Amino acid sequence: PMEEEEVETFAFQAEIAQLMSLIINTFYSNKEIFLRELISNSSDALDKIRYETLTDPSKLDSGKELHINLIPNKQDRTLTIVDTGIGMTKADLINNLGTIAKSGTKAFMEALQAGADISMIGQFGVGFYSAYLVAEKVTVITKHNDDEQYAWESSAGGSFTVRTDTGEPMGRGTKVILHLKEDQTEYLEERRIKEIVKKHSQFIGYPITLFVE
Ligand SMILES: COc1cc(O)c(C(=O)N2Cc3ccccc3C2)cc1C(C)C
Repeated sequence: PMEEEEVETFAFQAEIAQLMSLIINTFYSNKEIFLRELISNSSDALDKIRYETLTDPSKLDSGKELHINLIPNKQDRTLTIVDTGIGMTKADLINNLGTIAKSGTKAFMEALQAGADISMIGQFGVGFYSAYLVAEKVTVITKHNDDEQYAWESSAGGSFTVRTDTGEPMGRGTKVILHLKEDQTEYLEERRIKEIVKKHSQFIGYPITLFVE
């Protein structure tokens, strides 16, 4: 048979759609904090599975290794983050990545117009959107125990898609692929990735491996 795959198209909650616009169509220095934000979500999802793990070891039969991979590809112009954390069910994605309103959205947008540092993004509960400071498209692949694997993808423009993922399986965790803008290729550079990591991510308690082409 010719392949047939299922897709669902969603609208970003109105206010999150505003934030994303602000984020993309405005200039901010200190963009490197996007990598700090990624690594912290990865680290939080890793905490989660490890906590569940204390009580139910079979929770790890989908993966015993707790770590975070970094993978820049200049050919594709992608920076990919990979962790072996808790993962996301379908609901988690939909409710966490765009559909549902965030308490922090209105305040953060205001704080930015008042001249606040883009770096505050995380504090206001919307740090995942820091990805659009450097990326024109973002793909999120995730696998949670007792559920299937999903792909979530957006180029912003107020919309996003979700689909049961047929691609390469990950046992468990989330993978985030950032398709960098052209002015932001500096984040595909090994030297700059190590510099950002060593500066902003030294509190992280899981090994970070950087794969270098
Ligand atoms: C790198 O971006 C991510 C990495 C992730 O592992 C995760 C993730 O799967 N989780 C689950 C979880 C559970 C408790 C607390 C936080 C989180 C985030 C998410 C992202 C971003 C796409 C938000």
